[PDB]
Amino acid sequence: DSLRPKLSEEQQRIIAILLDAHHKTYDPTYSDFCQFRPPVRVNDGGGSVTLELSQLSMLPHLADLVSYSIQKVIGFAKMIPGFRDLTSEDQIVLLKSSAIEVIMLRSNESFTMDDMSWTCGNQDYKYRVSDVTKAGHSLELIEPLIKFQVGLKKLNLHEEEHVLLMAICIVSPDRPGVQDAALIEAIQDRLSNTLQTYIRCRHPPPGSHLLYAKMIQKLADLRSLNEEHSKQYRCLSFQPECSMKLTPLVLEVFG
Ligand SMILES: C=C1/C(=C\C=C2/CCC[C@]3(C)[C@@H]([C@H](C)CCCC(C)(C)O)CC[C@@H]23)C[C@@H](O)[C@H](OCCCC#N)[C@@H]1O
Repeated sequence: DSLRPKLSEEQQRIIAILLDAHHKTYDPTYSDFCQFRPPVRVNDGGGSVTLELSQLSMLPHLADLVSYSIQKVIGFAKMIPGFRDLTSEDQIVLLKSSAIEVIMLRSNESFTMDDMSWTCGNQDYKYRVSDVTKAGHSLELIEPLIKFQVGLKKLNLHEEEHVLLMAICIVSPDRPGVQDAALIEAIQDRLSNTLQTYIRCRHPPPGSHLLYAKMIQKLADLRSLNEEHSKQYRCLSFQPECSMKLTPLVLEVFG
């Protein structure tokens, strides 16, 4: 039965805009990483919550990484068809609430199953579980995060599906504090319809009209990661002098 409408003119334009937005906002050569505060990796095979919190050795580097990435996500979001129709208030509510989620999704591009790390072109910029603990996070966030990255990789998304997924994440009508939920939902539906249509015309075999449900379940998983991150960030923020180690944008988004 399984009908396969072709992508409309407009849906094809939405995909090209999203791909363009992504390519303008994600440098796959990682060439800006030398501009961040440098990574420092203290000795911590233990690897000791007391010590991690005392030093927070990887925090200035990873806060700079995330802060830069939030800036990129803002730029990506402004190019999503319809985002600019939203009030400024709703734009910002959507950005602040999705930031960490979009970062976790876009990080999949540097994540490698070779060794279960985020590898950004060189061993100074390879991030492992241990480097995240050295920024003051705990295994209750990191291990589910890695499971998420693996499950995502194993979907083998086309770049089209990947950018649609990021856009769908940002334009979510159920975020706390949004005012025009209906408009946001309309924007999201246009994107969701484009993704469903895409998978059905363009993603082979296909028996896997399972993929759209799989993608949606990733969005649910990201919600869980987002709350756990928020809880841990709050604990991190109790560490004296933590704020120095962050950035103004990070502080505003998560504080
Ligand atoms: C951030 C990205 C990358 C990796 C992402 C990682 C690996 C390290 C640990 C990180 C940061 C997790 C912790 C829990 C966040 C903690 C945040 C605070 C401390 C504020 O609580 C969440 C995502 C994780 C590299 C890369 O894929 C992109 O990098 C720059 C853009 C790439 C290009 N071009 C992407 O945006």
